[PDB]
Amino acid sequence: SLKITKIEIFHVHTRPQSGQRPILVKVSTDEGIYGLGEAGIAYGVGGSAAAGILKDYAALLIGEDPFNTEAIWEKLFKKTFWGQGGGTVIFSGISAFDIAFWDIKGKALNLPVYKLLGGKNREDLRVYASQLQFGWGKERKSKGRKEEYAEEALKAVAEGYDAVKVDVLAHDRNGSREGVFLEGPLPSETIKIGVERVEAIRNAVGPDVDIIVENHGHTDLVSAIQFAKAIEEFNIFFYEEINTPLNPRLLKEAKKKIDIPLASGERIYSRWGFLPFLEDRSIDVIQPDLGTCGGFTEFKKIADMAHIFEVTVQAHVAGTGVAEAASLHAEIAIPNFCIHEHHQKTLLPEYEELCVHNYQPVKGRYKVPELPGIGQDITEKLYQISDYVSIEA
Amino acid sequence: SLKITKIEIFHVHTRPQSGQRPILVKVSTDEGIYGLGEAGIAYGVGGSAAAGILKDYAALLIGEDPFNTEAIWEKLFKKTFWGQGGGTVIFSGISAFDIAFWDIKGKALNLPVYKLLGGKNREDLRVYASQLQFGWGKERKSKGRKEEYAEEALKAVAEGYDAVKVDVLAHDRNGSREGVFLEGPLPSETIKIGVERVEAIRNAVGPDVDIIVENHGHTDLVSAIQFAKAIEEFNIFFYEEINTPLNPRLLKEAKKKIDIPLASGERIYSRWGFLPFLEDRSIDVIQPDLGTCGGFTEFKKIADMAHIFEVTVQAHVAGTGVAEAASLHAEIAIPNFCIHEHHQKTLLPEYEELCVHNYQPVKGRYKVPELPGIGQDITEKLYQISDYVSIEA
Amino acid sequence: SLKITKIEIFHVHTRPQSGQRPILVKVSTDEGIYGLGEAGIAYGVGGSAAAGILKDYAALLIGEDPFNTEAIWEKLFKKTFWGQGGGTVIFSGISAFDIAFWDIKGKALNLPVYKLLGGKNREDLRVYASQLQFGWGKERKSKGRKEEYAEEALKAVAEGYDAVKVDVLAHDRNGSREGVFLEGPLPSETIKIGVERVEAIRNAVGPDVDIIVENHGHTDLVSAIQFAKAIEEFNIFFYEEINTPLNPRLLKEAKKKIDIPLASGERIYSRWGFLPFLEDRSIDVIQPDLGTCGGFTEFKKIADMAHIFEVTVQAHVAGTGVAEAASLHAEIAIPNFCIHEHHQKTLLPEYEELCVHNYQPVKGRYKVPELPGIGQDITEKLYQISDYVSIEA
Amino acid sequence: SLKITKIEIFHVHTRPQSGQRPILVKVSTDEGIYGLGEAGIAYGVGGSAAAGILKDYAALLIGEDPFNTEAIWEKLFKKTFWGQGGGTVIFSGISAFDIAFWDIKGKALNLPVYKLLGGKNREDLRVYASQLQFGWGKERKSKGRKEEYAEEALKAVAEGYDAVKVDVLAHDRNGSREGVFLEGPLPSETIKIGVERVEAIRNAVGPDVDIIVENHGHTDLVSAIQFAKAIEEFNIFFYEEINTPLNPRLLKEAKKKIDIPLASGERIYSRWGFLPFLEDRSIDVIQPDLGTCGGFTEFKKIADMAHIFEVTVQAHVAGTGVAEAASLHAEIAIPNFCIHEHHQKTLLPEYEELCVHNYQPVKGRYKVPELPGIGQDITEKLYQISDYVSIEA
Amino acid sequence: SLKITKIEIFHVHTRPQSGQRPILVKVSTDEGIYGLGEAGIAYGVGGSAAAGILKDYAALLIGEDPFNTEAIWEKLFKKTFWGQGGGTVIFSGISAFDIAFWDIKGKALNLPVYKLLGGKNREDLRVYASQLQFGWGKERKSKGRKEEYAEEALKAVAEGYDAVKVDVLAHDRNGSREGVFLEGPLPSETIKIGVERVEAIRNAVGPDVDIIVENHGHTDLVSAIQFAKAIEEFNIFFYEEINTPLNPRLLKEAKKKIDIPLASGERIYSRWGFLPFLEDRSIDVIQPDLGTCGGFTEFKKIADMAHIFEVTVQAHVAGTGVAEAASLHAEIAIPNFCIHEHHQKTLLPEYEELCVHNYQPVKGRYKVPELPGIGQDITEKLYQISDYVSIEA
Ligand SMILES: [Cl-]
Ligand SMILES: [Cl-]
Ligand SMILES: [Cl-]
Ligand SMILES: [Mg+2]
Ligand SMILES: [Mg+2]
Ligand SMILES: [Mg+2]
Ligand SMILES: [Mg+2]
Ligand SMILES: [Mg+2]
Repeated sequence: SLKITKIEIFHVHTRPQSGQRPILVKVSTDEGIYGLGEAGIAYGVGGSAAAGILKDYAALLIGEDPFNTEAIWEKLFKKTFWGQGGGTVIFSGISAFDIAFWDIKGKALNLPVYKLLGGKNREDLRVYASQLQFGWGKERKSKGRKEEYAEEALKAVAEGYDAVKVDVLAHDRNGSREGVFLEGPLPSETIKIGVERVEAIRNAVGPDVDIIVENHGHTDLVSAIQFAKAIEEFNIFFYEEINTPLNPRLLKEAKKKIDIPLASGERIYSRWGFLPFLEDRSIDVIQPDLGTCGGFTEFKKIADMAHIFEVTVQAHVAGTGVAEAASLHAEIAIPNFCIHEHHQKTLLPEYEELCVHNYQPVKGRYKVPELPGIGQDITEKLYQISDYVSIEA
Repeated sequence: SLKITKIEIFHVHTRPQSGQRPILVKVSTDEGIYGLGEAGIAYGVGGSAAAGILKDYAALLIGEDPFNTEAIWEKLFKKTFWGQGGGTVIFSGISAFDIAFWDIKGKALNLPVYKLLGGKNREDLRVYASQLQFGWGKERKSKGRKEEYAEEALKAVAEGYDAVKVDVLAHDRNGSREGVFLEGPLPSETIKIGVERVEAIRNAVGPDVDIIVENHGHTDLVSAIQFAKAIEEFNIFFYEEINTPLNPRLLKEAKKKIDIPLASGERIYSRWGFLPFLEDRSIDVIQPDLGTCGGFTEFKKIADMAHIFEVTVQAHVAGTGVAEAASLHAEIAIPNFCIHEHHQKTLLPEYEELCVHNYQPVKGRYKVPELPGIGQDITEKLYQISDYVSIEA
Repeated sequence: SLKITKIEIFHVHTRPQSGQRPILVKVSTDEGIYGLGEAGIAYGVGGSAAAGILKDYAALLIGEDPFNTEAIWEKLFKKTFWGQGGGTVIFSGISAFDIAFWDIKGKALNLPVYKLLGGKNREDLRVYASQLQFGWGKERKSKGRKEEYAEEALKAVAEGYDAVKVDVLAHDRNGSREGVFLEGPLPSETIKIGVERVEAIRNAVGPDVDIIVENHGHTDLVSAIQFAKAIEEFNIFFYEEINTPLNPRLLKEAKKKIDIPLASGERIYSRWGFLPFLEDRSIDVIQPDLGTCGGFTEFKKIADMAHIFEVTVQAHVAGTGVAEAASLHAEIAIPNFCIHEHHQKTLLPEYEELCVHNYQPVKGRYKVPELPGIGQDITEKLYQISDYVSIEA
Repeated sequence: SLKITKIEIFHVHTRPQSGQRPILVKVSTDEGIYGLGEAGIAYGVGGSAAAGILKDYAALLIGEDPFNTEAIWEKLFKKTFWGQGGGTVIFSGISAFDIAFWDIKGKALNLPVYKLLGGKNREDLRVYASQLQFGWGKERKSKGRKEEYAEEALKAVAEGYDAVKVDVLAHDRNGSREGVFLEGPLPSETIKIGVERVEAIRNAVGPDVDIIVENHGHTDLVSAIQFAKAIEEFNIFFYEEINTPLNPRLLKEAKKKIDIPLASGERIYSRWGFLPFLEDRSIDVIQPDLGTCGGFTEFKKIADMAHIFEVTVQAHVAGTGVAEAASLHAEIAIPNFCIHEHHQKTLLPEYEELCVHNYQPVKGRYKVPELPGIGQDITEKLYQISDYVSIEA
Repeated sequence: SLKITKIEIFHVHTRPQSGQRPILVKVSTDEGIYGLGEAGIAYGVGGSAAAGILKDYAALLIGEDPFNTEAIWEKLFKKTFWGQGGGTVIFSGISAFDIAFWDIKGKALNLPVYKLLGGKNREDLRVYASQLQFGWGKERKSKGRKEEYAEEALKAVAEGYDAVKVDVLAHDRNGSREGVFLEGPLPSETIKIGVERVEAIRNAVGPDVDIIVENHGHTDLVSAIQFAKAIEEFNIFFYEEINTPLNPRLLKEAKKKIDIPLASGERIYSRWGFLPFLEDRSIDVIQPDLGTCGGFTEFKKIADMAHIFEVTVQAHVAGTGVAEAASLHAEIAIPNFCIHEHHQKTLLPEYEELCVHNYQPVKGRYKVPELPGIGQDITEKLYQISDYVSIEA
């Protein structure tokens, strides 16, 4: 019965500490039910392109029935022209709408989204404390000294996390990115900086806390192999984004010389994006972002394909409470779940103020929301602190 | 929440003129909502195994929540031991229950199942008239002379079908399977018999009615290629089950020498079954059966994977109205739908008396049921004409 | 030395006949020299995303030296985060700025851009008349009857073109896209519509006018193969965008069964996008758009790589005179040039009014502009008929 | 001129300690000779399906000559329809009948089955003590403490076994499966539990007793590789069922990382099942079960193919004395035999009461039974403690 | 407007200490602007062939516009016949002229060549001291005793280099090449010679000076693997020219059993030469020589292709100041630069006297020349100490 009547797009003004700008969409229907979604380009450079694609796709969606998520997905894929060429922004547009549609379906049926995605596969979700190099962390500040890495890890363990993730190569010993270059064979001292940080954490947290190493795509396969050799002895849980994902075969080549499990996904989009990595079996833990991979509809398809290849899933989660709530539904509903990412940015007040619920882990575990829909909404403030665009018929 | 309280399995007694024995399952819950499913082993030899697998799986399912379709599928896959070895019977067990679970979800939410599978991708479904060699099709009788093949095709066209399917190799000119053997290089006269039948049909129906050729796995790659060469000139729509699917690479070898699109699926099960054929891109139209491929849950995963490879889908449909109703929901909910199989057996009173609703095409088109759930139920007669097993707490 | 002081972005208001919205960028320097570029998303759905990416990238570019095209390209690729994930909009942003930078270089050195790209490889360029199905063509109007396809081809041949391109599958016999669906095996009547149009064209123009068939990615590999079989007898020059380019291996599968040379590239971006197609040798003529592939800098890299594989190049050209002027420099400067696309849209006044020079073929031949830079500028009107964004300094 | 006149199927009632339900078949002939076979689904979930398949196949077998084992195998493969789709239950049905037919042949000719399979290749068979985690003896009790694993190993060594097999991951330190999950990257403590058990056993038994590690398909590629790293220092003889065998390429991927010889077979069926593993050379020791792989006929074909690839064989043995007696014939008759699997579960009263003869190793060595046929029979008790089905003529 | 009017070729007489004979080309135009280039065959046996190819190519070049570098490259490739067969001498001829043409372009536009190649990617270039085994300084002398290898490394470190390259296998302990044979499995004593030299250098320079090992193609894959095993513990930066490059697959085989990054390129020419190594991903650092790979034009294409594969570039540099000056422009203008080779020969007076500027690193860093053109010229002496050939209209 439902028809989309209004689409509102919020390109949120710069968040002071992080410098980031989340992009949210509110999709309203004739019956007054609305849904929230998020485009997963809150950080880096390109958020205005996400706000733009959402505006353009909106014209094709007014009048549509939000229950028709398969047909709408395929329409944005096949009828936009650019859908068939793919891309970060193209897929973020499809994703944000898809999330909002599933939010609507949940509300329309009086059920949490995970009940519409195939139910629960576990009672709760293991969580890791993500991006310790920026502090754990209501004050965001990049860390340079090895004792600071250990300290931030200890703060997370004190809160009950039994896993942490850290980028140990990005910053020099002053905590600056300035002059740090990580492609090709690395100097001994750069390797030493990474190793001393991993070692300081491992010593501090002991053997029963897992450590994930994040390279942020700053390395390439040559430097990634070199660094893995140096940190292997520390029992690394997995090794994330070790190069550029645009020539997929290179990760298979990296894996030939790296024994640590490999992870990637935040810059790989749709079934088509993940396919070559699965064919190569070069990724052990995939990390699709609901807000870029294609939404709930596509995340499920990616995870389901990945299961055939004995690959597990950790959703990439790095924006507002809309993104984070949504991720919990997607992860609880798949059998092949690894671990949940809990980003340090969620601990900053600039992010906390955006949503009505601040879902936080308890003793390092997350439970899925049990409200109808995704279980999240934006605050009334949002209109006033965003570039705002409204589309109707 | 919702819990399974009772499971009833009906291994239906021999259907007089088809010789078949459908296997249905009724899953009851603590809220009085029940679901119907079907195991796709109604013909050939093995129905009692399907009845037996359902009985064994039932022990694991009493007390479960039918909304947890993902977890239950994974439990039957991973906790039975044999799930991980796979197979016709193993997957038919998972399938029949999965269908009944989705029926339950639809009834619980007062929605047709297609609304829970992602909505409609089209307003109706193109249908073909299947298995003309048995007559179209109120009486089942094998055809021998080429004019009989033309006549049955015309009977279909008169009902408004614009596509037909025929097995032209299975029967000799007297309509007998006796002494017919179709592996290895074929006699000229066997080629001639097949060609004369396709030719008679094509001449009768004209260019605008599609002709699908069914080999029923009676051929192997050698005889399949030899026959394809002889019938290519007749514009064959696709060419189904041309060999044994147990060594998948053989179909890739077949495709090297066959220009006609290839179809298969009724004897290929789960994502894991279809994977090699997709990797080889050797099937143009996959034909999973809901009742053997793993139910709605797995059908969707198969179809969604197939989409990546520009492969389209026609559900294999060859049992009761429970199977047929369920297939309509699965097909309308996918973007990459090809055509729907309407089997001649449904036209027989043996089968019609099993189910409450008799869904039939109108002018060669099917519409999905709009009732809650799959839109089908079993008649009162079923308890009296089945081997009946009931499992409770 | 040279520093970028200002960036202006023009998202041009809807063009009436075509419904399109070009996106232009003007980059100004501290020496008063400015350059023009264009993002190649003027048609389909997503122009606002291109406007948005240009705005976001502009922040990284103020103060940069436009001669540093390599470092700026790598910066936008490696320092934006999303650069390394790729995509239509991501690469369109890099492309538009890159074109403007080369325009600046040419003006600064008082040379046409081709002199900075390695000089002329030929004195002029062979051209085809592109998109006959919309009319050749100061009035845009989709054609339905086969005689109309012949008529439009003759109009082109009368202007001295010895090659034409037509999409013969997209429209029904009424000139309408409504209800036309071209994935999976095709009905005989759809094949007949396509065939009769190719045939009518070939009969009208004779043997010495080449015919390119454009599928616009509406087909998939199955329908593409079926159609190629039907038209091969008409000596098709090449066969463009026959499926979705997101799973590259599928084009290799298509080539196995298609004798006609294959073309693609308007929805493939960067060296990374073309690589798998070259690895498979599945494309005979690549068609990168300067405004999406990565600009002059990357177009050259794509073409140079393609040469190793005995692949030739026709730039995809389908926007304003900025895009068209730019493409002439890129094409004259490469050894492996095939033919130049001259789009019917350039014939419409809504496009004519946007630029200072209206470069048009003479006797089916293009000459490269000989003015400083790309040899093109926007009109004063542009500010008044665009969504306008200015970024300083 | 033997003709099958009667087939009796015994689905044995729950065995109290093991929880298992063996499935036996007795095939009688016109001349009074009968044969015994067993379907290898006695454990896990699915035994009723094996009972059902045997009932269905039985109809095709009345009147056949038991000497025509090749034709009968091919008939059940090719004329049942589901034969060509394969599977655990499908092949278990073929298997059990085949074993009974060879039993008949041996009785008819006054020869043990090994004489009809090509004779002895050795005078006796090396044996390992299997499944120490449930105790070495005939009280079934799952072990949790590392000392208990060593104690059980020493009990076997005391009986003269020079090889043991243990699953060291399945149980927590209290001996429970509850909450144990072994897919994806494993916690350090789970690794430690496995290691401490292997190390306890190694230290106890010394260097000249071999240790096989059984993962029971509870792990996947990722966890299997991780665990192999931790135990490789202990000289593991081979490493069994390390993942799910349904995507065979994954075992090749595992072997890239894992230096310990790999074994699998109990969930892989027929020549067709083993083929991809042999093509990849990913299994060093294959473990087909006579009662699921296709019987003596197919076991021989599998073992003979495996010999080409320098792969050796250990029959999977885990049901009644029928299965155990049969396995000894199959193994002594092949050149490429590795080792025989033994449990003492065999000589529980619940299992020992089923069969006339109790074949047991002596000082870690087995002799093949030297009686006509397989050298085994069922007791009179069986009729009374089984679901009994009889099919006649 | 420019036309080539005169070509002069200087095959320089034997340089006393090195024994080498550089080959230089001076290309003059009607406007009086001239350009200098160099063929990269100054050492080994074949320089007279380089002089001869330049003489032959010169005939095709009189009257050409040196701005037409793409067309001229393609003309020498496609119109000489032997261009399409390839080769050291064939490509050296194209190379030397290409360098001279770019020199002319820079001069004609008052800009350094790097400004015409896409600008700077960095402000300076890291340098290594190359070929320590011949002495680091003004007197060339082959080293035999391990202490001498350390001594030479220390002399480099004292001048501010943080990287060195050495061939440790070429010479026996008395500093002789005679009787040294390095193909096939090596004697222990030869391994010990190489090891003791690497160890002496590592001990002398510490961890923060990188060590490159040069095999000069004297080894093959067997000895290369053997030696890598022995030196892996010394943290070798990369491992250069480890076999013969004429069967490219062999380097892929070597990489399977070598963990040190591999380098090659001075005996690999054009995009076509590097292609198979990139396809195999067997080279981590490519080392094309501007004077053999095809000049600036082709170096850029090689480096750009290499970038797709996460391969970095160090120009091979080993003749006069013409070659070295040219190399700095090529390297600063690419994003994927590794390190610059600074050859000990440049420290000899025989080489210094050939060119007007002696560009030398400062504290181990190079800056690109900023003069117009390549920033280098020959002395007027050169006519008198060369075999001189002049070609005019
Ligand atoms: Cl994009
Ligand atoms: Cl089965
Ligand atoms: Cl040569
Ligand atoms: Mg990350
Ligand atoms: Mg069929
Ligand atoms: Mg096009
Ligand atoms: Mg086992
Ligand atoms: Mg060298």
